Amino acid sequence: GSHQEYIKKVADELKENSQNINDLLKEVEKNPEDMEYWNKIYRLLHTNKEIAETAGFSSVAKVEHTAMNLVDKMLNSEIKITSDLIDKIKKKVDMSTREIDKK
Repeated sequence: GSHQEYIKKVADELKENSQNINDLLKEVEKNPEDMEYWNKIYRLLHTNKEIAETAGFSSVAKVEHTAMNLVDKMLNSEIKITSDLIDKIKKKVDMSTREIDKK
């Protein structure tokens, strides 16, 4: 029905932005200090958090928020950018896409 179609449309938008994040992660891993990529990743996470909150994807929104907080610390030079930190970000992005699929 229309309610299922609405949720599918929202999920498609969230997935598209998550794929955009993953495309940027493939680049930034070859130059981790390149803040152009992290800024774009942050704004995509921020966009997805908003979409998810509006549509009732509460678990998605919480994971995006956790990932955003890490990227914000990186952008403000509050934490060192390491391979372990990038792995944590990838883990959260993967959990976000699993949560999208659950809806």
